[PDB]
Amino acid sequence: TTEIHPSCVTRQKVIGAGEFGEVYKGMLKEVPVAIKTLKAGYTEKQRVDFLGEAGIMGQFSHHNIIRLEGVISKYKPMMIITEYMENGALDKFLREKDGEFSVLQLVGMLRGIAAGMKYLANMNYVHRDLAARNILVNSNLVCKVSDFGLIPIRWTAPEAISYRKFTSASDVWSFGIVMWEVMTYGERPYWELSNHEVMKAINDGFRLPTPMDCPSAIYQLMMQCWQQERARRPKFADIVSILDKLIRAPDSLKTLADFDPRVSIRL
Ligand SMILES: Nc1ncnc2c1ncn2[C@@H]1O[C@H](COP(=O)(O)OP(=O)(O)NP(=O)(O)O)[C@@H](O)[C@H]1O
Repeated sequence: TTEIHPSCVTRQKVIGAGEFGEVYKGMLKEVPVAIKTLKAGYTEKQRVDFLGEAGIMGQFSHHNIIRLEGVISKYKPMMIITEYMENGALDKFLREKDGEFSVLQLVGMLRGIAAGMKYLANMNYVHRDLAARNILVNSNLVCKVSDFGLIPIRWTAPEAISYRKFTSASDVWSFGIVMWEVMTYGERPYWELSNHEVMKAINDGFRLPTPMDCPSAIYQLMMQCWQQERARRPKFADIVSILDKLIRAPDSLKTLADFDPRVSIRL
């Protein structure tokens, strides 16, 4: 990891909060950055988790993984400094830009996420918390995986819920949910079903229905991510390959899955 002197960092505005305190947008010496702090009194576990998050991110170098600019560890408060992503979290971004993108742009988002996830899985990093809220978006529409460190039911594979088995294949299940989030512009998975109702439906064999205006190939792919049997799910390499081929022959995306309407309008 690279150590940054505190005089090079200007915190400008609070943009959130997390397990360690405040998250800021600021400037680094001149580039915009996100800044997470850890204030005095932190416990040993907090310090281990905080610097461990920076340590994890420092091991990665990929277009679709948030870049670590550096850390402040020699001075207090300690800081993790990452590249600033101008459009913020993908979940909120989609909901605030409903219907504004082409299908090709949405599928390109998913290809980027999948490439980041393929890299993580091949680096032997299991994310455990993959969801549109944990992906960030820049001014080139590039989606990058965030949320690293040492989890809601409706994003999580059945084996991870049932017996705590988190692997790259449970991340594939989560990626299928992310596909559904992207293609619906941030709809809430399973709508108002409770967590227990979601698990019951999944065990009964039910799956999320196709989004409106969704390419058939894209819905088929998300359905395969939701195989109950972990070994039958695609690997991230398979997902990247398929998405690449669909993007390279974009007419393949014009064939849409049938949408099941909830409402009848007779005229
Ligand atoms: N690099 C970044 N660029 C732009 N926004 C960021 C960046 N990193 C974090 N944020 C935003 O900062 C806020 C909280 O940071 P986040 O990484 O989500 O921490 P968290 O502990 O997960 N907080 P929450 O998600 O609120 O529990 C959210 O708006 C994040 O999307």
